[PDB]
Amino acid sequence: AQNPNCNIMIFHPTKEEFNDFDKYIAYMESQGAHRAGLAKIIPPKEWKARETYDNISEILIATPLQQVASGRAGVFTQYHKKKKAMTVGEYRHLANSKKYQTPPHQNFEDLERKYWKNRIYNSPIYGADISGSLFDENTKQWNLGHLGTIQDLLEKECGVVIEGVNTPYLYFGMWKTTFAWHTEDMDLYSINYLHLGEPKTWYVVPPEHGQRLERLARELFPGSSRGCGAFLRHKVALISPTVLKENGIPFNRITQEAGEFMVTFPYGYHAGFNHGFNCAEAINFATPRWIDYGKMASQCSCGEARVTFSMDAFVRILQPERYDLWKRGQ
Ligand SMILES: Cn1nn[nH+]c1CC(=O)N[NH3+]
Ligand code: NI
Ligand code: NI
Ligand SMILES: [Zn+2]
Repeated sequence: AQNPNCNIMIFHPTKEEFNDFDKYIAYMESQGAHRAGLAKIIPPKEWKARETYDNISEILIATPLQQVASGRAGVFTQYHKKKKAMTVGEYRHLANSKKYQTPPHQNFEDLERKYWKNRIYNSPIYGADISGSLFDENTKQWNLGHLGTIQDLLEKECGVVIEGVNTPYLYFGMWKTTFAWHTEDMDLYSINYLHLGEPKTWYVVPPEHGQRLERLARELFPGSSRGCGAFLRHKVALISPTVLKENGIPFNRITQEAGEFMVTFPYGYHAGFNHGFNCAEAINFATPRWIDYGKMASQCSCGEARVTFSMDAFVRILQPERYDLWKRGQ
């Protein structure tokens, strides 16, 4: 078996290898990459996502979200408070202000220490789930707006045509903005490209051990667990690496820098934080190997995690017994 310790693998495709997206994901899996839950892909030196980022300041962030924490430093939840609209240029200036800017630090380890020590005491603002793309139309390789759609994958694999679409999203981050522990909707894959700015640190549990994280989360967030059998789908819970280690949860960590892709694999729980002002683009995707994960994916039906109407068909087709109850959630 490849990659038995479930380490995060890093890939360096050549420009020839970067032509066929699906073929390369399959190659990474052949080497055991999915066992970690997460992989890093560094693009060939000849590739570029777009010519410059000099003209992105007028993009609007319609609903910036202030991420307010409750709990303790290593075990906390966050809720999102809506703020007034601001442009990307306005947001950048805010992220760089004295109130929000990254503190002085020695290296990524020292900043990680400061994140986990002090996160709960601040409420950073972030731009999320902004439909759009910053890839140039003429970037032909690994353009996140041009990948096979999940609908088309389901049709190709299972024979039925369904409604829905699958487009990318933009994320604007600042120091301490946080992504809570979760898997993707329907336990899909994700791909994430860090366009511009400061890094993003990631934490990931191997898919084979996801239920260990779930069990710990039910112990650490008992009221939430009583409220919903799939509360992690609410995307509000954080557990620090120190608490994970104390509890024996297998995980790994890695820092993504601008110009790098990260791929999350089905049922790979992940969480993380931004080092400073940055912009990422992400989209969910499927492969044939996903179908079995989508059939088994847990669902939130308490109401709290509402999602894409594109997800309706996936539940309807892959999980017909659950459909009725889930549809009520939405
Ligand atoms: C969103 N996003 N963009 N880059 N990284 C992320 C975090 C994530 O949860 N991806 N699935
Ligand atoms: Ni396009
Ligand atoms: Ni994710
Ligand atoms: Zn729920």
